[PDB]
Parts: sequence; C-alpha cells; structure tokens
Amino acid sequence: KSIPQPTNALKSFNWSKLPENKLEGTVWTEIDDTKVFKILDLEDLERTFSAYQKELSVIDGRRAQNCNILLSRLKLSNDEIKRAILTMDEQEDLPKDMLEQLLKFVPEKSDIDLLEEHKHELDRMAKADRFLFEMSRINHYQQRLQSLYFKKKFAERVAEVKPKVEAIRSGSEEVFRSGALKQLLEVVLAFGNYMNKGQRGNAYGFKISSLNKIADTKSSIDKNITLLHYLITIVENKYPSVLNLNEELRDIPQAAKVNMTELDKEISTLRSGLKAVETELEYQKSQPPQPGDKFVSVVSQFITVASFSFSDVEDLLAEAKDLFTKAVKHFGEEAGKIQPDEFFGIFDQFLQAVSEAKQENENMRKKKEEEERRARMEAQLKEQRERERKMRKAK
Amino acid sequence: KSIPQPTNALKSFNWSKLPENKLEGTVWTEIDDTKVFKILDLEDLERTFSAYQKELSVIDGRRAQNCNILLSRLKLSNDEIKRAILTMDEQEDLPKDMLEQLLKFVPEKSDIDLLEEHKHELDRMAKADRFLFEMSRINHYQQRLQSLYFKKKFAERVAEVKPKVEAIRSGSEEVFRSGALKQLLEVVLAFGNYMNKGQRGNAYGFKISSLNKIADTKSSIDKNITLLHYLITIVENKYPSVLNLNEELRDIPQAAKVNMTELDKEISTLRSGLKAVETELEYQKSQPPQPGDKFVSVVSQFITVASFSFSDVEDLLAEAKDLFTKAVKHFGEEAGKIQPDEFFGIFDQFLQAVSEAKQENENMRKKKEEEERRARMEAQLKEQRERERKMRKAK
Repeated sequence: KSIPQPTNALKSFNWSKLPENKLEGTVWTEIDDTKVFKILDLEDLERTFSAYQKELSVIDGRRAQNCNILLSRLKLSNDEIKRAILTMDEQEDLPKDMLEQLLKFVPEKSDIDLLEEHKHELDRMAKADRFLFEMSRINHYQQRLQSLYFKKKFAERVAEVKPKVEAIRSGSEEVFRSGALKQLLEVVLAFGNYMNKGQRGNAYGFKISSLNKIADTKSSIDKNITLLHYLITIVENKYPSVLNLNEELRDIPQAAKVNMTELDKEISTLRSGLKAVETELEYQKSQPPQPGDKFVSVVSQFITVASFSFSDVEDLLAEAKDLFTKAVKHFGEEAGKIQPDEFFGIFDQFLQAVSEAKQENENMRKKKEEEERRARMEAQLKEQRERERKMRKAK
Repeated sequence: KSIPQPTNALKSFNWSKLPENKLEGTVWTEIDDTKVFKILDLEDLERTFSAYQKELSVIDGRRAQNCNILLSRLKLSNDEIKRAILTMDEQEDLPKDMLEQLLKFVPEKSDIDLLEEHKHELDRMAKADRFLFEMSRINHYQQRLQSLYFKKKFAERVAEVKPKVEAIRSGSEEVFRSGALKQLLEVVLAFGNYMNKGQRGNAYGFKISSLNKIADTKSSIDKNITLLHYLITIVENKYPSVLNLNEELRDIPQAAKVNMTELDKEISTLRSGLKAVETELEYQKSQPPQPGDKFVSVVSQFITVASFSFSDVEDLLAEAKDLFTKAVKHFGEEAGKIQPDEFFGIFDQFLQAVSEAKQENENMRKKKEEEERRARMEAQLKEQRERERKMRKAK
C-alpha cells in the first residue's frame, strides 16, 4: 500500500477515484505515486494547504462558496433547516426554488467520510463544512428533501400535464366524428377527381396534408380567388353543414401544440417521483415515532390525494393515446409514425387557411354590395332624369 | 368507378392520393364523391378553374410561382438548362446554390402524368409548366442533377470532414502517449492520497474529470493560490517535463470541438452520394453515346479521384475511431459511453485552467522581483547612510 500521512490534517482534493476493477488497461498500471513522496517537500504542501484556515476548512473552495451563496439566500441556521426538513416545512421557510438548490448541495459519501474525520471539531468548522456535516446527520436527508420538493411541485405539475392530455383526447375525438370535415373531404375528393383529368384522378381518398394544398390552386379569372375561397363559397348554399368545421374542431389548435416527448417526460417524473415518496413513506412508517418528526403524518395525507390524482391522470392519458391511434388510422396515417403536434398541425394550418379564406371572401362580398348599390342607384337615378325629359318633351 | 369529366381541361389540385390498400379502416369507407357531381354546378367550377388562363396553366400557383422565382434567378432558357445538365455544366451556368434549388423543383410522377395530358400544347404552356415538362424529357434528369451537385460539393465536403478526423486521430494519440500528462497524474494522485486522509485516499487512480477540480482546492495562506497554481509551481524545479503538457496535447482544443453525430452525418452523405453517382455512371455507360452528352466522359474522371479520395477518408476515419477507443480505455472511461467532444473537453478545460494558472503565477513572481528589489535597494541604501554616520561620528 505504502504512502505517508501528514502531521496535521489537510484541505481536500475533490477527485473522483477510479475503481481498481477498472484498471489493468490504463495509464495507472504505469504510474506509482510512492516515489513522489520522497521527491516532494511535503512540509511545504502541509503549510500551504492546511485544514485549519482558526477555522476548519476541508471541503473545496468552489463547492464551499456555492453553499455560502445558498445559505446567505436561505437565511436559515442549521437548527432551522433540520426543523424545516423534519416537519415537512410547516413554517414555510423552504420555497420550491431553495429546495431545488438545496437538492444540488446534498452531502456525498466522500464528503461525509471526510467531515467524519473531524467530528470532534464541529465548532471549528467553516460555515459550509458544518452545514454539510449537520445535514448528513438527519435521517434520510436526501429522500426527505426530494419528497418535500415533489410534494410542493405536484399541484403545478399535474396542472401542466392535464390540459395536454385533454387536448389530445378532445382533438382525437373531434377529428374522428366531425361531420363538417367528412362532408368537406367528399366535396374536395370530387374536386380533384374532376380537375385531375383521367389518371391522377380516380381517387377514393387522399392524404390529409392535401387539405393544405387546396388554396395553392388559383382561379383563371381572378388569381386571389383560390380553390379554397371557391370551396368555402360553394358550400354556403350547397353543403352549409361544412361551415361548422371551426366549431367541431375547436380543440385542434391546442392539440397541435402538444409535444409528446415532453408530455411523457412530465408523466415520467410524476410517476417515478411518486413511487420514490411512497418508498420513503414505507421506510419512515417502519421507524419508531420521534417528536418533531411529521413525515409519516404529512406524507400519508399527500399520497392519499396524490395517488388518486395521478391514477386518474394515467387513465386520461391511456385513453387519449387510444383515441389518437384511432384518429390517426381514420385518416390513413401509419400509427406510431406520426405525433399529435404533426397530425393536428395539418388540421390547425387548414383551419387557419379556411379562416383566412372566409374573411377574404367576406371582404369581396362587401365590394359586391357596395357596387350593387351603384347599379341599383344609377338604375333609378337614370330613369328619374328620363321621366323629367319625357315631361320636358311633352311640355 | 363512375365520375363525369369536363368539357375542357381544368387546373390541377395538388393532392396526395391514399393508396386503396390503406382504406377499409378510414373515413373514406363512409365517403362517396359520386353524389357531389349531381349537386355541384360543374359548369361554374370549369369556368372559374379552367386550364386556359391564352396560356395553359395546370400546375398549382404556389409551386408555379416558386419556379418563376428560381427561373428569374437562374436566367437560363430550357434549351440552356438541358445543355448545362447534359454537358455537366461546362460553361458553369449552374452554381451550387442554383443546383440545390433546382433539386427541389424536380418534376414528380403526377406532375408529368398531368403535363402529358397536354403534350400537344407546349407552346401554350405557362413558363413553369413548360419548364417542368421540358425537364421531365431529359433522360435521368434527377440523377444527373444530383450527380452534378454532388460533384461540385465534393471538394468542400472532404475539406470539412478531414480536419475533424485528423483532430480525433491526433488528440487520441497525444493523450495516449503524453509523458507530461502521465507524470502530472502521478503527482496529483500523490496529492490526493496525502490530502484525503485515511479512506477517501488510498487511490490507485482517479477519473480524468478530477483534473478540473484541482483548482477548486484553495490555499489556507492566500485564497487566490489554488492547488493548481501550487502544482504548476512545484513542478518547475521538481518535474519540469510536466510543463510540456500544452505542447504535447496541442490538438486537444480542436478535437474537443468535433461533434460525432455531425461527422458521421457528413461521411454518410459523402458515402451514399458517391454510390449514387457510381450507379448513375453504370446506367449511363450502358447507353449508346449521344452527341452533347458528356456524362460518362466527366463522371468517370470524377469517380477516379473521388473514389480514391473518399477511400482514404474512410481509412483515416476507421483508424481515428480505433485510437479514440484505445485512448478512452487508457483513462478508465467506458468505450461507447463517451464522445470526443466530451472526452477531449475534459482535457481542453484543463489546459485552459493550467494556462490561466501559469499566467497568474507569473504575475505573482513579478511582484516578488519588484519587491525583492525593494529589499535589495533598502538593504544597500540603509547601509550607505550608516557609513556616512559612522564617518560623522568619528569626524
């Protein structure tokens, strides 16, 4: 083994050791620190990196300064911090954003091993060192801290995810049962089968993305009248039911915005975080009640509502994905190969286009009433002077 | 089957038809366009979307306008365009960025089927329609166009990828054989095994990321002297060979910047694009020579250099990845689980840190010569007035 050890304790080097079972291939086979000790002025090393300064400081300066920032922000003593953890923060001294930061500065195995070396010198310890040591004394510090954070973030995390599950469920259902859309597809099929002479045009169906190409066909009379303007106009007196499309697909714009990777990522943290709280509740239940420890009392209340609430979220999600699968197939898309953002994005762009066309049409119609009054007035005003000329002729 | 067809040709609807083998589950089972034809004023449809306007215009307005933009930019007639394709652009009328755009407006099966309907009316065709039709007449238009583009982009694509393959090869080799680094790791191991009392500190090796934690340990004498400043100073008179580290790992900063996903993506397009040119050369070779067709003549010359050049790139890449695998294992990392950007990023940050420390040390040393002249001058200037006082005492 062989290395010598100091006269007094030293500051630590925050390294990560390689397991010995990972050597044999490596540089370290060729390396041997035991000769360095003879070469180095160890006395100088000890003086310049002593543990003392007189305060005990062993945790590295970077990590220590990061703590001192958090502690100056949290404004709690270690006694206060332990009470806040133990009572699951009944005085509300640990906001979400502080718990988050506190979850980054959780003492590690090697940190505690080190401060253990100085357990008889807590009163000499620098602020960060004493904080990390005191925190390592609280039973199941990390998993109480994780549980408190999860608890405080559960309501907003369910509120984030639920509207997205509703959008997929609703849009999927809407697209599947909309009679305005099904009648429009049949009229548009007719249009293409007539316009696309011969072959190119014995279709029994088309891809839903084709909807977003209708406005691309332009009138040979006026080039700002597209085939979509024309559809929307024809349909008024021929298939009026089609005009209920914006109403029947009202939740498509919102379903269009649901990212499925991010949805699943949210359900994933909710699920695994809830299992982690349940696990810590089983550990904590199997431990003798201590005064000022309110974990079992509080976490049980939370799981009751949280487990019911998430179970329901999981149900709405399972069923929403089912309907989406049915809706995808209903329009000839490959299940698995298309996401809601894309599928409902086809429909949402179309609704934006149908909406734009509706308006532009409406602005045309109002020129053709503005200028029909020109033909109505000039018809009556022409004949009025004509009656006063036949009077002037006779007279 | 059953639909009626127009008295005169119509403008097209740019749809994408669903194969009939994809129905049976879908809305289209419930849809039937044959009733719409009886309901619609077809005569009005025909008037308002006639093919004529008198120019023939059948391709949709969006795609047509996109063409007209490209053609007004390219400034070539269709005769000129065919000559440029056929001669592999010997007059250099097709820049890379135009070929790119030209590769987007390549006529599709359904476009040609349609313009085929009007092959006896080319002289009536709108600009875009005639362009797309003429282009569909050139033997293997798309794959001649793809080949010309590939050819023009090959030199810059090899120049993009090669420096990256060299960086991985060089950095991997450097890291593996650097004696300055291996001596530094042994000194730092010594440091941690001495400073990390007891357990925490019978290490035989550490993770290379630990290098970037050395400067985190701060001196208890001056807090701006870190353990890295201290290492760099100690090493001058004890292990001077270590100071050659910046020189021995000179290519680490560049290897640090190589994204492997993007490297492979570049090699992937080079490889598959070259196979596609080789394929089109085999087709074209197996066809009787036509005047003004210089494809076989030009592509053969290109493959000779391109196939030799890419073969070599593939060799440098195969070997670079081998060395990287050896270099990764040499420092106890899991092969497969770490990329060059990360592995060499550990080393590059370290070199940035060692460089910063070197300087900061050097600025300290120059205070300690600036203020050693204070102790040298004030030692001699104190004794000079002392000699003129013992003279004044005697006198």
